[PDB]
Amino acid sequence: KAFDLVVIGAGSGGLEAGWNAATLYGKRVAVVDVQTSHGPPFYAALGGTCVNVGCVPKKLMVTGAQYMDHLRESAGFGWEFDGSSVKANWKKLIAAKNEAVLDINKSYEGMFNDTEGLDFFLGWGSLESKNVVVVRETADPKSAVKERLQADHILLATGSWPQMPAIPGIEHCISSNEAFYLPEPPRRVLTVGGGFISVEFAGIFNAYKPPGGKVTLCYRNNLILRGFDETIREEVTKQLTANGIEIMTNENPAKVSLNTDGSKHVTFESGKTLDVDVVMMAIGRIPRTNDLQLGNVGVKLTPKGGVQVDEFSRTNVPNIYAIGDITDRLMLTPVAINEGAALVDTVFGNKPRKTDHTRVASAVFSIPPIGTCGLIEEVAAKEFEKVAVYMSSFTPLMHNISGSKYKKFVAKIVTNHSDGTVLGVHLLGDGAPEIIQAVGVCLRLNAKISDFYNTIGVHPTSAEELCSMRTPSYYYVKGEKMEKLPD
Amino acid sequence: AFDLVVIGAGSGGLEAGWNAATLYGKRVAVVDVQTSHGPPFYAALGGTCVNVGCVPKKLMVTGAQYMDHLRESAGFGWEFDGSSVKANWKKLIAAKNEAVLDINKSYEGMFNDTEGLDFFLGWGSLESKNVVVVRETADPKSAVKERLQADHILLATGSWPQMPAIPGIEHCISSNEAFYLPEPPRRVLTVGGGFISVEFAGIFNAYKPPGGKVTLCYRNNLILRGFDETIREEVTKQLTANGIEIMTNENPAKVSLNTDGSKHVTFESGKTLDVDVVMMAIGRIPRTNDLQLGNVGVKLTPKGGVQVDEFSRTNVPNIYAIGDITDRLMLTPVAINEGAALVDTVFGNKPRKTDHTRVASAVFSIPPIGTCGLIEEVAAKEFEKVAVYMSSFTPLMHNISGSKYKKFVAKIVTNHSDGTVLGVHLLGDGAPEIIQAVGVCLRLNAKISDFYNTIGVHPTSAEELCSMRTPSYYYVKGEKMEKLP
Ligand SMILES: Cc1cc2nc3c(=O)[nH]c(=O)nc-3n(C[C@H](O)[C@H](O)[C@H](O)COP(=O)(O)OP(=O)(O)OC[C@H]3O[C@@H](n4cnc5c(N)ncnc54)[C@H](O)[C@@H]3O)c2cc1C
Ligand SMILES: Cc1cc2nc3c(=O)[nH]c(=O)nc-3n(C[C@H](O)[C@H](O)[C@H](O)COP(=O)(O)OP(=O)(O)OC[C@H]3O[C@@H](n4cnc5c(N)ncnc54)[C@H](O)[C@@H]3O)c2cc1C
Ligand SMILES: c1cc2c(ccn2C[C@@H]2CCCN2)cc1-c1ncc(C2(N3CCCC3)CCCCC2)s1
Ligand SMILES: c1cc2c(ccn2C[C@@H]2CCCN2)cc1-c1ncc(C2(N3CCCC3)CCCCC2)s1
Ligand SMILES: c1cc2c(ccn2C[C@@H]2CCCN2)cc1-c1ncc(C2(N3CCCC3)CCCCC2)s1
Ligand SMILES: c1cc2c(ccn2C[C@@H]2CCCN2)cc1-c1ncc(C2(N3CCCC3)CCCCC2)s1
Repeated sequence: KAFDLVVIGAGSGGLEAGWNAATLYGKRVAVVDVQTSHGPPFYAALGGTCVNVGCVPKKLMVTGAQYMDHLRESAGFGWEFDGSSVKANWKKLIAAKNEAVLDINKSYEGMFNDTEGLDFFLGWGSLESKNVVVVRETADPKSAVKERLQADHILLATGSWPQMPAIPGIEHCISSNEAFYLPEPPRRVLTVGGGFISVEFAGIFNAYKPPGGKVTLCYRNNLILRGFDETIREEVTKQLTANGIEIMTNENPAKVSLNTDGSKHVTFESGKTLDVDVVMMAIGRIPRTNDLQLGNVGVKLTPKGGVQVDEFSRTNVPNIYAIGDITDRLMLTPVAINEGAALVDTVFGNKPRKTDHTRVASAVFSIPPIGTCGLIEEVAAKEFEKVAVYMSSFTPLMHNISGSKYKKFVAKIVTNHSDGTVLGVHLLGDGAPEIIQAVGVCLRLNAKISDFYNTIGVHPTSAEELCSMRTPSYYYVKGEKMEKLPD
Repeated sequence: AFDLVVIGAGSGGLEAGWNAATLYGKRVAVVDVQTSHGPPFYAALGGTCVNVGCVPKKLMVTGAQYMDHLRESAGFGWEFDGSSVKANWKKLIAAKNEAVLDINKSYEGMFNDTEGLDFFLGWGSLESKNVVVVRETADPKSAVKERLQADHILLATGSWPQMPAIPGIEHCISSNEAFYLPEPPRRVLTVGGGFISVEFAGIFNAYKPPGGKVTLCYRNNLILRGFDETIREEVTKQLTANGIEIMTNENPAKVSLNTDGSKHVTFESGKTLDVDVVMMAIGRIPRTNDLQLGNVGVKLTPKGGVQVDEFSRTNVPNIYAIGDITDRLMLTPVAINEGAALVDTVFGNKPRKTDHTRVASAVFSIPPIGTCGLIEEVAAKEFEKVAVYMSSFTPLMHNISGSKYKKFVAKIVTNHSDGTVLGVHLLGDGAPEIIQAVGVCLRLNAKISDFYNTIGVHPTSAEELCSMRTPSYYYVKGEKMEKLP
């Protein structure tokens, strides 16, 4: 049992690395994971966090939640039906999501069965020595050895895990992992955190809650979605509120106790209280380092806690590499994929390649959604003497007719005003995740604002607003926001 | 005494007029036959796109998409009384009419509030090289209202539905009248394979009353000529899957009235069909007849467009033509771009010409199309080595929604000598929005490697464009083969 590559973690990065090494370069590859399909007790599984308890099921569930808006919005276009007959069956949503994820699990299991030199091992991987991965029955080092895999190269690709704050009654709370399997939709739920997971699940629960229900999102600071464009952070807050979600800023739970009926009594640091049926912690995700026994071989962590790597994903230990969320950088599936492919090209393909972590496009599947690529203006204004911001914002016509007039589309382009180079593009509104993909290609080509406004529009779309902005709306000069340039 | 007289207050004409008055302080007259949408002349102030084109058709396709949303919601756990469901066409048209009227009124205000920018109601024609006559009707013998003296004349009158010369053609409508049908037809035949026929087949399919049937006929073998061929076949299948009957290699030979007022269609093959509405959508032709072009000698192309050069100049010195009347790319953003460039050149001292290559466009079919640049059989004739990248897949949601037939198709066509992307063709939800920034990419001469070294946004349909690294097949000297020699 002597492999060219042993991958610990059969997820977005690990599977891309293993498949490429086996099929592009003829190498003998072992991949370790703890389950062959989604769900409790370990949640993630073959396919990784995105497939099993991440991007794939959450996108299905947001899609389900959007029908609340569609069914109401249809009336402005003449659709008539018994509005009081409308009900949402949560069990059906979960059951259908489970079937779709399981189809992917089954597909990947067929990939392993049929692909030469690509072998799957069920169990918990850890480092025994610099060239041996041990696979045990459980995450505990005292559990029994199942096999010892001799490895010329070892790839750490175990992902991240939900961070749970140490408050009394944390044990009465859940994370996103369990939210994917709730037996009933909560009539009242508190999602804790201001990041994409809290926001995305707020909108899911808001659509499936039974009558008399309320979704509350809380966030420790003043404005949700830190790191996103500030106009969009503010507009999403308004459009969430408009759809019935209570957003509770500058608040943070201090404890949770059980009510007589099994509901949860939340007390915030402020002294406020709230009764909910479910408390979902989504305050962050931390690199999954705890079970690998990295200290056995000396693999170093960063001051933040991710596995430390260079730009070629090398740890401090020769022939041990790390990619994806365990490196605690950009926690995105396509970045883990790109890193895995680059690693295998370099190590086995005599084709050195490194992942570019700038100008990466990403999305938030709030309702409506966010699509973004590159720098927000605050960040550009620190790196560039003259920054211009082009901004267009409006409720689309379709949504004046639908009756969802709160659904303002936002398009913003951030440039280095010295040569017009586009530094960032930020979008809020229907179709934004789809619009922004090719924008990432544009930024990788160093597009300037004039390449956008001299491209002929596609009409009628939201995307054509990106090609309709010729004149800055305002500027940052040496960090100072101002409407007109000096002089 | 006008710097510029514009005949046609549409997409191209209003952009030229506004820019000439507000950017360069010029004195501008703009003529159109109606101040607000609808019968009898359909187009009006704002043009075809505002009144009976892109804007109302997009609203109506959006309405039609609810038929799919209501049905697909069930797979995600939504229930409601299906027998209570009605698609109320009258409400749809009423909401659309008010949206269009709002824009009509906005442009009316533009004219009332902008100095140097003046509107004249009536029919414009060329009396002489420097005079536009405005009459009460399209009849050249109708009464004169105004005679506008013009340093420069802009022909921007658009295009008009083509109608075949068959007995009974008068009982057939065009897209113009479809926007104003008082009731949704139970049985409709749309005639033609182009985008308007396809888009309206989807609209009628959603709003038809019980017992209804939409039939689309096309005189040749495969609809949507000029679009990527993989997409033509697959959109045919997905229309069929949603209950539309596609009747290829058929063409109406005559139409008569049944005793209930419905239409009896006889095809050249001798087949017959009874329908409530026959909608002819076989083409749009440049709208030249009423302009009395023979007065001043403006030359036409063999196919009826006003001949222009790259700067939109006719053969008569201070007479120009933009938009659909030039019979090139009949798209609103192209007409807008031609108008703005023309004004920059004539009045701005910055010669600008419209680039008509690599223009992104869409079809709001259900499912929709997004396209930019060359299809592969055209590229194969201009380039010695062509690579075609192709991916088809089912979006995640349609493993749940009950609409398994909704395959997404992504195709990239390149010059295989240097990897330059010559065309991108998309079929599936999101495609019109995806393709806009693809147009920017092609203007930057993106190569295929620029797409596949860009990191995906996940999960989206658009990331498929960044996930194709190896040609599926090639054309070498115009010959299709799976592998290069
Ligand atoms: C709710 C949620 C939504 C998300 N939505 C998006 C989205 O829309 N878009 C996006 O790009 N990203 C999204 N992400 C992030 C994305 O899921 C991750 O960035 C991606 O999965 C990281 O891939 P990875 O290869 O680093 O590890 P993972 O994909 O997490 O795979 C790691 C694997 O390691 C296994 N494992 C762990 N410990 C061991 C061990 N000791 N031995 C063996 N196997 C082990 C786990 O079972 C798991 O299968 C989301 C994440 C979450 C939680
Ligand atoms: C059903 C349909 C759907 C369409 N959908 C799209 C789409 O989604 N996207 C897209 O980009 N394009 C679309 N188009 C095409 C778009 O409408 C045209 O390309 C665009 O309007 C052309 O602009 P123009 O300046 O050439 O003329 P138009 O906008 O057609 O304006 C011409 C104007 O001239 C007026 N007029 C005509 N003759 C005279 C005269 N003698 N005197 C005075 N006034 C006169 C007419 O009333 C009209 O208002 C669609 C067209 C149709 C018919
Ligand atoms: C599935 C199933 C597969 C095989 C091979 C055999 N069977 C089973 C067969 C299929 C038909 C009948 N039974 C391969 C697969 C793959 N799915 C995805 C794969 C990619 N990535 C690599 C890792 C996960 C992600 C690489 C290729 C591009 C897309 C992403 S490889
Ligand atoms: C299936 C499915 C695949 C992909 C890529 C994406 N999805 C989609 C699935 C859906 C969920 C997860 N991803 C690839 C496949 C393949 N099937 C067979 C393949 C091989 N040969 C190649 C020629 C025919 C035989 C390759 C060599 C080893 C096995 C045989 S590659
Ligand atoms: C288990 C196993 C599950 C699935 C779905 C699939 N598989 C098995 C998969 C597929 C084959 C092998 N792997 C879901 C579950 C659960 N859903 C809810 C669970 C409970 N709690 C609430 C959620 C967290 C824990 C409530 C219900 C009673 C038990 C505890 S356990
Ligand atoms: C409307 C209405 C307008 C005015 C001016 C006054 N009033 C009436 C007033 C305004 C406040 C209350 N009522 C202007 C307009 C215009 N609408 C669109 C115009 C643009 N394009 C040029 C024309 C064709 C389309 C101009 C360039 C930007 C893009 C759109 S100009």
